Amino acid sequence: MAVKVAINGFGRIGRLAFRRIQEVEGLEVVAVNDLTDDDMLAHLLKYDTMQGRFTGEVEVVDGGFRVNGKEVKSFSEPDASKLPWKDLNIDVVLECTGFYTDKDKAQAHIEAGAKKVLISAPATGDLKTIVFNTNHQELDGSETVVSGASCTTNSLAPVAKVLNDDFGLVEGLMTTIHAYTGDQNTQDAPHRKGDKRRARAAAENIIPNSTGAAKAIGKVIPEIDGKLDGGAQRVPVATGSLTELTVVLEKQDVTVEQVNEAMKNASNESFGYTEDEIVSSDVVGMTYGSLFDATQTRVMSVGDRQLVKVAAWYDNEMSYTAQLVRTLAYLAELSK
Amino acid sequence: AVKVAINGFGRIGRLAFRRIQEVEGLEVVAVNDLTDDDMLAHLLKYDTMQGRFTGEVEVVDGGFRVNGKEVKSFSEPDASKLPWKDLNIDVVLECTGFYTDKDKAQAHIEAGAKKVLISAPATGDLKTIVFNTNHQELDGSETVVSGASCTTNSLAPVAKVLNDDFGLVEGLMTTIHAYTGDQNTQDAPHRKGDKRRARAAAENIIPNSTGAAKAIGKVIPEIDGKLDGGAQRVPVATGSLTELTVVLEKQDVTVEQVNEAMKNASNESFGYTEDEIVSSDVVGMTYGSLFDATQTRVMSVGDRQLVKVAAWYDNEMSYTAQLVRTLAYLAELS
Ligand SMILES: NC(=O)c1ccc[n+]([C@@H]2O[C@H](COP(=O)([O-])OP(=O)(O)OC[C@H]3O[C@@H](n4cnc5c(N)ncnc54)[C@H](O)[C@@H]3O)[C@@H](O)[C@H]2O)c1
Ligand SMILES: NC(=O)c1ccc[n+]([C@@H]2O[C@H](COP(=O)([O-])OP(=O)(O)OC[C@H]3O[C@@H](n4cnc5c(N)ncnc54)[C@H](O)[C@@H]3O)[C@@H](O)[C@H]2O)c1
Repeated sequence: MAVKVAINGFGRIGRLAFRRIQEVEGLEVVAVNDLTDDDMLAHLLKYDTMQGRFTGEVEVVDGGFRVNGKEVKSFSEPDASKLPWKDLNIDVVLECTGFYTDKDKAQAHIEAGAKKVLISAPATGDLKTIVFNTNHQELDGSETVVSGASCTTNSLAPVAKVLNDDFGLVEGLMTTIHAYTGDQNTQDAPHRKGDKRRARAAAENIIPNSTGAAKAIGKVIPEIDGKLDGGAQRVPVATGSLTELTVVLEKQDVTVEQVNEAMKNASNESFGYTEDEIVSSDVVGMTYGSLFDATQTRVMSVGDRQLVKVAAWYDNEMSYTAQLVRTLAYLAELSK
Repeated sequence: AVKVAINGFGRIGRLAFRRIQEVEGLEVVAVNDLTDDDMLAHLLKYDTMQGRFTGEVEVVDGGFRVNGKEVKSFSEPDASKLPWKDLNIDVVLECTGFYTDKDKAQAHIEAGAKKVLISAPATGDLKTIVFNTNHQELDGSETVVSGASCTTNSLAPVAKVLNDDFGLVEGLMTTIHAYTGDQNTQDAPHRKGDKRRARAAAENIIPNSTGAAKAIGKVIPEIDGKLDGGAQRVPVATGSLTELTVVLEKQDVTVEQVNEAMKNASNESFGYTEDEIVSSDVVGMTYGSLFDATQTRVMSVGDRQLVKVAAWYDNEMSYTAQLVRTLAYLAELS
């Protein structure tokens, strides 16, 4: 009956993927895997610094833990191949560890016994990369492994599409003012990936860092492949981010009114429209994958030449999770 | 020595006092704010971001004493009622934020002082000065002057190199900027009705308007109307970054062309770095702007290109160094 989901890596996205699936019919989290015991998991689910107390009742039992009456088998196998997926009849695995961001790598879940895997990040290898309500239609059924893209890709894609579909994108650069993440250091320290900037203190700094989101957009919107590039500035807020896209268009004499009105026509559950003057903390916990802020739309014109600047908010945590669970639930209902 | 009185002993005003303590022929003789001397001495001694001031300070009669030199303290909202003639003030450093206009600032002149330098952008017919970019514009005849903003001082040199070497066509700007005293600590009604600055400064990415890029023709007249853009207020107490996305005239442009052209125009005001630095690495730097060469990025789709560069700046000290730099030159023309 219900689709059996296992969340591998019960961290920020795993825990939020969990909170989201409670209120989704025919989608059930039966298993959860991490590198810690049930006691820490139950607690980190109950309490969230940025997102707030879990609405239901998390209670810890033998093996796993019970949420609102139902039990969830918890594990701590670092080797995904060794997890009891076939025994549990797992239909889909939410790969949220950040260590299986490759088609061949994530195959360990399929080797373990899962039918499908969805990775909560951009992934190397031959697979579809799915931003929901932008290209979830390219999913047909045959898929064993799928990438849920990055948070920034989910914020960028729907604005990137409206821009090219309606105006004809010549080229563009993107910079995202981003909240800090787990991969960053609390203090000045040697970094695991050798990055000298993620090495720096996340909460006391403006930190530049590279992101694929812009350069990798061709995987999601093939028609604009290799028209966007750019990176990120990482700033001291614990969640919530903003994408800024500066573009050159084919249509001349483009006005500010046009750009905003075109975004409002393209608004769904995934791509929001706001004319209110909000800040990063106002989007904390929002379920829009991308929220177009109409007040930040700017157009430079020196004669018959234009530059078009736009901005979209995204709670890199919840915003992305909402999209991932959407992408997940769709992929699952595509199996019969 | 040139007699200087500081109006607005704030973040710019107090750091300006530290900056002048090492400029010979320039002596701070008076200071005016809205608080008592017991407080004025304490905030000089102690800085949160910048650090314990190196001289020694004492509270005295009618002022306070720094390294033996005595500074006169005053507290007059109406800058009109200040004894600038009594003290023979040559230049008033205006750092309150309330006299950011030519007709407004002509109060220090009425008071008795000869000149005024505004620590901010100012309305009215007056020269806006970024040091080492157009301070030569000042011939000495000026009665009131503007030292521009922090972002204008970060932008100006980067922009001049871009136009002069490759030809500026048009461009846009984002400045990831440190939060400032005009912002609120908690979500509260704003003095000027700004719904975004009305918000808790230290816990938000707050987008805000800025005239740094828009009014750049005031400093670089050849490129007027070509730049525009905004700011992003983020929870760092000091340190900021200007992001410029420009279209250029020259074709087939390489990143390595841009960096080399920027290393060539480097000086006391305009630094050049290839180290992968962050916000805090510029706290207290005396460069008005520091060009980060790691951040130069160039987009090319066929024959059409988009060039992006980023410049670091301590909005407090980078600006102050530039402001005091401008003060000395404006002073030696007397
Ligand atoms: N945090 C965000 O805003 C954001 C947004 C979108 C996508 N992502 C992506 O999601 C993934 C996870 O992100 P996060 O922020 O949740 O990080 P996180 O550190 O909170 O999550 C890592 C979790 O996985 C666990 N883990 C690590 N190795 C494991 C192993 N091999 N086996 C089982 N568990 C393991 C860790 O203990 C931790 O609980 C990354 O790929 C990241 O890029 C993050
Ligand atoms: N802080 C920055 O990074 C920055 C950078 C460049 C320029 N500026 C400009 O400098 C000016 C001051 O900035 P700040 O950050 O130092 O602000 P601040 O609040 O620290 O300084 C204001 C100071 O002026 C005093 N003051 C206010 N009204 C007064 C009155 N009329 N008479 C005498 N004193 C008065 C206040 O008590 C306070 O000490 C502003 O124009 C600002 O835009 C600020």
